[PDB]
Amino acid sequence: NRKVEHVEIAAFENVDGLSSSTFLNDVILVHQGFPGISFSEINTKTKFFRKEISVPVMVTGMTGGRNELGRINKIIAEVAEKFGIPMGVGSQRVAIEKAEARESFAIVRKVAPTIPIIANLGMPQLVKGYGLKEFQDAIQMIEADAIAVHLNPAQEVFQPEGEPEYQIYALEKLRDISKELSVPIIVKESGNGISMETAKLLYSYGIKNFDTSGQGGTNWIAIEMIRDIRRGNWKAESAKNFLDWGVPTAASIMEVRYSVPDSFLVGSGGIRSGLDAAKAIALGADIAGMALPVLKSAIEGKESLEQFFRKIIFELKAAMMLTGSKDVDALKKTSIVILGKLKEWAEYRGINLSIYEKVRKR
Amino acid sequence: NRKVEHVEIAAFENVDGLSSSTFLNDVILVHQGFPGISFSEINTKTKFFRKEISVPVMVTGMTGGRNELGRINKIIAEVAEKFGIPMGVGSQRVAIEKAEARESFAIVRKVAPTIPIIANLGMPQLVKGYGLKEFQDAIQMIEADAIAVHLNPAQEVFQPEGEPEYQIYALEKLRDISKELSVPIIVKESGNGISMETAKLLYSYGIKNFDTSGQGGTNWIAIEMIRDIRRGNWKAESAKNFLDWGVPTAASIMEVRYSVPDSFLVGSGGIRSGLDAAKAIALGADIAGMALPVLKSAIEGKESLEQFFRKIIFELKAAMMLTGSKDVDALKKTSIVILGKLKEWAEYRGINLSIYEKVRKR
Amino acid sequence: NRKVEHVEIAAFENVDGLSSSTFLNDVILVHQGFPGISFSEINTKTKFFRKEISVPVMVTGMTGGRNELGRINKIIAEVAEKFGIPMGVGSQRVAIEKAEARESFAIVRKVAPTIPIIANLGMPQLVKGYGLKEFQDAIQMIEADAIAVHLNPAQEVFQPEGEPEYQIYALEKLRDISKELSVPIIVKESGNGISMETAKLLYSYGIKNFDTSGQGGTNWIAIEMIRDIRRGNWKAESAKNFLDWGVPTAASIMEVRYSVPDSFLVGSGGIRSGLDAAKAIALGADIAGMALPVLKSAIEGKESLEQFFRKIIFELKAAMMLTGSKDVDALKKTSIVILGKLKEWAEYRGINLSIYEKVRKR
Amino acid sequence: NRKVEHVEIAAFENVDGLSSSTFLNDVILVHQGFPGISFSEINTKTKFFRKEISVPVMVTGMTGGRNELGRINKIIAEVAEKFGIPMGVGSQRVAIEKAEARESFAIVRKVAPTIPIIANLGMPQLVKGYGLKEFQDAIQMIEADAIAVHLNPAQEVFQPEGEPEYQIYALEKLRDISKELSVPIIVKESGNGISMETAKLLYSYGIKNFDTSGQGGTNWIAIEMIRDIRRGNWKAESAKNFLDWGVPTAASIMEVRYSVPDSFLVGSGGIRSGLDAAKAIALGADIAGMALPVLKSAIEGKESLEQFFRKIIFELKAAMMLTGSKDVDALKKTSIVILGKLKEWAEYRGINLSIYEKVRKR
Ligand SMILES: C=C(CCOP(=O)(O)OP(=O)(O)O)[C@@H](CO)[C@@]12Nc3cc(C)c(C)cc3N(C[C@H](O)[C@H](O)[C@H](O)COP(=O)(O)O)C1=NC(=O)NC2=O
Ligand SMILES: C=C(CCOP(=O)(O)OP(=O)(O)O)[C@@H](CO)[C@@]12Nc3cc(C)c(C)cc3N(C[C@H](O)[C@H](O)[C@H](O)COP(=O)(O)O)C1=NC(=O)NC2=O
Ligand SMILES: C=C(CCOP(=O)(O)OP(=O)(O)O)[C@@H](CO)[C@@]12Nc3cc(C)c(C)cc3N(C[C@H](O)[C@H](O)[C@H](O)COP(=O)(O)O)C1=NC(=O)NC2=O
Ligand SMILES: C=C(CCOP(=O)(O)OP(=O)(O)O)[C@@H](CO)[C@@]12Nc3cc(C)c(C)cc3N(C[C@H](O)[C@H](O)[C@H](O)COP(=O)(O)O)C1=NC(=O)NC2=O
Ligand SMILES: [Mg+2]
Ligand SMILES: [Mg+2]
Ligand SMILES: [Mg+2]
Ligand SMILES: [Mg+2]
Repeated sequence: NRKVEHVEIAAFENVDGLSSSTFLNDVILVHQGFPGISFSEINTKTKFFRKEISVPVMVTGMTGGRNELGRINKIIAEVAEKFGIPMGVGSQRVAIEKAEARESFAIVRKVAPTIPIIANLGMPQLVKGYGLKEFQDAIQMIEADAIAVHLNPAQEVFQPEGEPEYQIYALEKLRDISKELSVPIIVKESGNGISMETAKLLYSYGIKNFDTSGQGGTNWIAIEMIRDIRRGNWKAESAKNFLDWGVPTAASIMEVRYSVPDSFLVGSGGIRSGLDAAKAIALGADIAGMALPVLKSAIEGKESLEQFFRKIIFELKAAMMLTGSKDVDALKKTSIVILGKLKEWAEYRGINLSIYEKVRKR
Repeated sequence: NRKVEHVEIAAFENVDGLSSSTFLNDVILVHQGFPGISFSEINTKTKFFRKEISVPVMVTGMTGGRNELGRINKIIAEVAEKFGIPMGVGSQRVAIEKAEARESFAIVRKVAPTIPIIANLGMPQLVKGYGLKEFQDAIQMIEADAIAVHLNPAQEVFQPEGEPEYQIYALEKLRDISKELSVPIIVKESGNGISMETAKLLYSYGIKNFDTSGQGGTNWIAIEMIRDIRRGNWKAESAKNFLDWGVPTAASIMEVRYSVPDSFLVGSGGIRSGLDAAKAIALGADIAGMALPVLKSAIEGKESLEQFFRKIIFELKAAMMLTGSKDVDALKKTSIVILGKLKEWAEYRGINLSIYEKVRKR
Repeated sequence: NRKVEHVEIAAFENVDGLSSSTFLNDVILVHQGFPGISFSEINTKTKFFRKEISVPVMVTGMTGGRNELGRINKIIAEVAEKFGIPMGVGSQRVAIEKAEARESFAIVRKVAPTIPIIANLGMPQLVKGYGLKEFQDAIQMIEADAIAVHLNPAQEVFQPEGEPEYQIYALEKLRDISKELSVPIIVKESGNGISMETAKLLYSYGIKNFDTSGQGGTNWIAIEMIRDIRRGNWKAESAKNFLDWGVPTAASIMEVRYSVPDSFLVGSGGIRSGLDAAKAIALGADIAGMALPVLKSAIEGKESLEQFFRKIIFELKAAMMLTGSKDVDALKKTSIVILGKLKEWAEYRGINLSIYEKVRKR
Repeated sequence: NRKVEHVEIAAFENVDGLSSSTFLNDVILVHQGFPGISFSEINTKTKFFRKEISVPVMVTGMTGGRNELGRINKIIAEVAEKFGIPMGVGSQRVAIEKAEARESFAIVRKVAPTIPIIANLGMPQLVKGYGLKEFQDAIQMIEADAIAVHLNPAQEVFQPEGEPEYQIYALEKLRDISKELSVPIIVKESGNGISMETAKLLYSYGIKNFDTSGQGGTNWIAIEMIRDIRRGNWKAESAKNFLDWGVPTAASIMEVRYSVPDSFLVGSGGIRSGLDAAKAIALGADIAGMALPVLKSAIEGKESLEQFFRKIIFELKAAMMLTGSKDVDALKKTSIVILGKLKEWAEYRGINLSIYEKVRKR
């Protein structure tokens, strides 16, 4: 089973940042030796649609569809609830198809009654016949506060089974569906990043909420490579040539914030510390997303995951403290330096740095 | 025999990218998380002079002149025919001189009756007396659809036997010949690349078709170095100092497309994957060329070469799919980023990046 | 005891430049093959407030607070006096609180009657009740010629005990204090550097004297990381994520000189040779500071520390000789080159290099 | 004896390029696949003051002063005469002071009656009482066609014995002397390079002929470091800190040619192949100088040195052939690329690349 195999390869093989980069090493937060605040007044609260959350971080969707997967969703959800952190579940297709797969998603809401919970379906489902009703069912199954629709064409190109399909018709349908839905749609990538062209196209169809999921964290091309190697599939060697395919997370954050200045933006793909999260937010994200390190702690257990979030939160407040940022808003506006390849990326892409400074700050 | 030794050194020694670079690591194709197409509608067909080809890739000229060499030409040709891929043969000098060497070229047309076949003579033959008749004989011997005239002065400088000769008279003669020939001439390098000054000089004599053959692939200075080492020739240590001599393929593509915007352009030299080929094309080439990796697979056998092309084609379509490029024309216009040394090369050479963008996409 | 532990970790663990950089490798002094002077006329004297000092180098504050610490202060003070070099003592808070800790500071003046001596208290003390009287007591204890107020929020974030406090009220108080004090105030960092924003805020409260204490020297985040590891404190792994936090010394010198052109500036944090000292001054510092390498020599003994200063002074004169700088003033105006990351830092931070050149030369 | 030790350290210890760089890796000669010439027509002749020389390369001054040194001067001189190559002798101070040292210089003219021979005294001699008469004696001793006056302040700073003296009076005297001398003066560095400031100051005193001697070849600071280590002298560690002190040869060539456009320029310091020599000349030098590798071959024997010059000349013609440069003039004008640190050096130093292109081409 593909869902089990995915979790096992992500958690126990070497695919985190494999031959790829976030370009976050190119972003420096300027240290403020006179912060102007004290540690105890640092306020980490922010908005997440109609709800308030305790920390500008979310867990992005990963799993569900059978009981061992549901027990990972349970650990993640009950810890996220405790910490006031939003949580996306993984793809719900399996539970649209099979009633026994429902509980492994529903459990999330039982144990996390108050945080934002975000449903999940894949864009390809929209050209294979999914419509309003499947979306409402994904949403109602966990009383979702939003639904994420994922883009994973890279993964689909290199996986043994099948071929990606991304006709514009899917966007027409998406646009129709968003007018009848009572919760917002977020469009997220899954390891390879969102460019300006893709963010503007999505915007022209009514999409305002993005999750970057850039290269440099979980490498889904590497994951499929490993599944190909395991079955002696021919594609393995081709996947290896594409290991560094994608938009780096930090470049993707800049590209979505610049091309759609009023977007609500999750910066994710390789966020591994509260310092990475602070960088993502100062660059222009509204919140930082994480998947893989949450998975690996959850598999270790509830208390491991509690420790993990304590660490992320401390690191984030440390960066806020050391930049003079009393709250999330001030963090979005703090002083940064951009160097090296990220800077060359932006310049070639016509990202005028002065208008960038202005846009990331309002 | 030099032809045999050449093939043996290229195939079995360490001379592929030896101390050299294509600069293709400096070209990035911008990933499109919503491609807007489906994998099965990707069309790879393109024009090659008066014929249509199935994939925008060619095999560039390598060998011929005796029976063991002819059997390599046979394998390559019958596989290229099967895949709808054009094929250049190696230098036909030896078959102009000796009737017995003819069959080792002619076999290409016997087993490949439909694809473009490209004949081959060296530029120095033009100052050693070759004229119209030798060109017509090269062409007729394989019913060629075109003839390539090669520039290899770097190789000639370091080889033990003789000295390069490139007087302008050769171009006058080339110019005369091209008005009496019923097929087009392509001018190609052989490892060291074509600059703007050389492309403009060639153009001023009526040459419109170029094949970059840049540094970063097969290193012909290294091949000669090794021939020198083998014979204890003094020049070996001098060849070693020139290992990184030449214009990197990526820079050569930019230089030719910029200095001659209506050229028909083969991007070649170090093309090892369908992703290299995609980059070569997006940069400004009309098609990608390959020699060495085709040689090494052909030596292994028919089925090894068939598998090799399946892999190149898949990698190419993967890059087209992940950039939203439904056909070769879309690929020539797709978004890219250029960074690092390639970017510094272009700036010092006066290649205004904005006018470059415009020129590479019409 | 924290003071003892600090000295032992700084002196005997690996924390000097740990994962951090001064960016001084990006500063090059232009060699002058015809210096225009002779070695023996080189004059290293310069002003330090109302006194004249023999060398434009100071020892910045480190220790004090018990007898073994006082014996280190004594060695450093008596050598500094012999060389005509100013000396800052470490934080005097402990001697405000406990009369027995006083002698370990006062010994500095007994043994060094003429050189400038610089008192020390931490900025957080100002929001914890310290004011005029404690400042006058720190000064009188050693008949100080100045008092340094230190910023160490990074160190405080990562240390096991407590939390940093840097409300603006501290600056209000500092500003009132400075009007009743009879010696100047210097504000220094302690390993993480001073930015333009912090220098400007400090300036707007009447502070004119700065000591950069940039990253790339003693890494106080690493020191607290090590104290955390030793106690099995959870923060250790978070400290490790921040090892390269802060403004590099060279960038901090540029930022302070640019944002406050008339400041009196100590360039410190990783000054390890007379060449680093020459670099700091040519970049815009008025004098170079050192802490750690003086400590390590002092622990070895009086004669070890004498040899250390002889080496620093020789290296500084060598750099003056090789740039044609007859005095400290000529050195501040000598030709330099700025390359690589320091150059990209300055550009992103809006430090126009031409106005920089003008400002650092006046 | 210092002369013997210097030769032994340079020839047999690791001091060539030690921790230093020429920046010539940053200069690329553009390859021309159609050279437009043939190898046998390449002409390497050029002027050297009033004489003609066969190759635009010289041996810069090294040794003399006793019989074993004289025998090295004899091998180098007789080979240079055979090849049509100018030769500078090392410092003649010892032969001004002691009549027995004379023959070890004079032998150069006996064995090389036609090529330019360049006499040698140090700049500090001019403030130590040398004047016209000592200059005429240096010149007459070998019937010199020119005299080189060397700048070696870096070497003097770090050597155990003494101190450097470069008062302006030396230039006043030099300026007087050049008006009574019947041959030209060349001012050369010796490992640390010539800047714009130094070139302009020299020029204002009537100096028109320069030899860059930049960092990246023989490292005179390292040589003195090694002499210090051997005697347990304290300066050793200080010398180690200055190993990368100086203007890289490539940068010095650009600085002298830009700041003094009509100068006659020897580009030297780390020239190790005829490709380095071609780079030096294309950058703006009129000729390339070499010292160290000539010494090492001469110590091996007459036939070793003859083979060395054959290698250098072949490499130089190869680079001329591969750039379409039929003569030394065309080479000075051929297409280049400048990248990386050399490019950043030039930009910070105000060397406008477009006016540079113009100036190096006349
Ligand atoms: C398996 C998935 C469903 C689609 O595949 P399919 O089998 O076709 O599905 P159907 O047929 O059932 O429709 C993935 C999609 O890649 C997915 N599951 C899932 C598994 C694991 C185990 C980890 C680790 C990450 C994902 N991520 C990306 C994750 O949310 C992050 O954006 C990236 O990992 C980057 O963040 P870091 O670097 O890790 O911090 C998921 N993203 C999705 O939106 N939905 C998911 O379910
Ligand atoms: C022998 C040749 C020319 C004549 O030499 P000579 O003995 O004086 O001949 P005469 O005229 O005197 O009879 C070579 C090129 O030197 C040549 N054969 C030849 C063999 C091998 C075995 C490989 C490997 C590649 C060449 N290539 C370059 C190839 O087409 C590609 O451009 C480059 O290899 C770059 O692409 P990659 O990086 O590899 O993907 C050929 N190019 C040609 O134009 N002509 C040829 O016949
Ligand atoms: C560690 C300290 C104690 C802080 O106070 P606390 O523990 O809260 O105690 P209370 O306030 O409660 O009393 C610091 C204060 O930051 C400090 N002591 C002190 C000890 C050691 C042993 C070395 C090595 C460096 C400091 N430095 C930085 C030094 O002056 C240099 O700026 C930097 O080291 C950078 O320069 P290099 O790279 O090394 O050349 C000092 N700086 C201060 O201004 N005062 C000090 O006392
Ligand atoms: C010892 C010297 C004289 C001054 O010393 P001193 O004891 O004060 O003398 P007095 O007091 O008696 O006057 C040197 C100067 O370093 C010198 N001898 C000398 C020896 C050898 C053994 C090598 C190797 C190089 C020199 N070169 C540098 C050479 O010409 C090149 O510029 C550099 O080597 C750079 O080019 P590459 O990288 O090698 O290709 C010479 N330069 C001079 O102008 N004159 C010399 O005599
Ligand atoms: Mg799928
Ligand atoms: Mg040939
Ligand atoms: Mg404290
Ligand atoms: Mg001398």
